[PDB]
Amino acid sequence: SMQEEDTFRELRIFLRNVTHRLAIDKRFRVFTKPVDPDEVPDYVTVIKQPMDLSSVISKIDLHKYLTVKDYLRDIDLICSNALEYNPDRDPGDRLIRHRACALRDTAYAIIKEELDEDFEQLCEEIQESR
Ligand SMILES: CNC(=O)[C@H](CCCCNC(C)=O)NC(C)=O
Ligand SMILES: [Cl-]
Repeated sequence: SMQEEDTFRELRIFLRNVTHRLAIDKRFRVFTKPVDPDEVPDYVTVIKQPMDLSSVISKIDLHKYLTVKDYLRDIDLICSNALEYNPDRDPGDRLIRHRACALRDTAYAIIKEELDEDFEQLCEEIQESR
């Protein structure tokens, strides 16, 4: 329906705004663009599902997220990819893990404070009904 389309449009607007807020945070700059396969030729071979905030924006715009849950699965990937690719005790790896996982945590915290659970519930019900 029209109303269902309106619902998904509001979802997109909400997700773009959350994503923008993460993207403008200085700590998160390394996650704003895909890893360049110049600097990092092994990345694309170790990490099977690369994810970054610019890809998140593309996916929003292509209508790939129909619920906040599906968006958070991609946010989770940003964290878990960093944990997996940068597991070492050295400070360079520790800083990327800290920042990737602070991204996760910040996205969760914004959503906990600002997403209405009945709005999420509606998105899930429309998605399921397809
Ligand atoms: C081939 N490896 C490199 O180029 C690495 C840098 C990779 C950092 C990993 N990025 C992410 C976003 O997880 N080297 C140096 C200098 O840290
Ligand atoms: Cl830095």
